[PDB]
Amino acid sequence: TFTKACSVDEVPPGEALQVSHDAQKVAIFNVDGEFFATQDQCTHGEWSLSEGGYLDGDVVECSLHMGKFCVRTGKVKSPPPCEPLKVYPIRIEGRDVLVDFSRAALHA
Ligand SMILES: OC[C@H]1O[C@H](O[C@H]2O[C@H](CO)[C@@H](O)[C@H](O)[C@H]2O)[C@H](O)[C@@H](O)[C@@H]1O
Ligand code: FES
Repeated sequence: TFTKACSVDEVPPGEALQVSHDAQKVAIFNVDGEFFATQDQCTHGEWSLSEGGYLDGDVVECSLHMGKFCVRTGKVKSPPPCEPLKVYPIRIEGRDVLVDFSRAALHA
């Protein structure tokens, strides 16, 4: 199941939005007009990447320790995080950005 998360126009390029499904929080990033979904919480600590992060192209920085992650793959790009982000498949259906919330994957 792909689930309605947000509208294409709700997240302009270079920006992030937090979405909720059941008990999980997911960050939606618009990289160059394409949408990517990762876990919202940084893996290194209790800090939100959509609300406390900064998006630099396809790379999100966590403001607490300046850890960095690729939003496309979840891959750690800069320390101190040890573990990559969960990433979730994305479908665009017209205006809708859809996330498959049950289908989290990990790079490693
Ligand atoms: O408030 C209940 C609804 O919450 C979500 O939808 C809101 O937030 C989205 C992303 O920020 C917006 O696209 C949407 O227009 C808002 O209504 C949730 O997706 C819905 O299923 C809930 O009914
Ligand atoms: S909490 Fe995100 S880098 Fe430490």
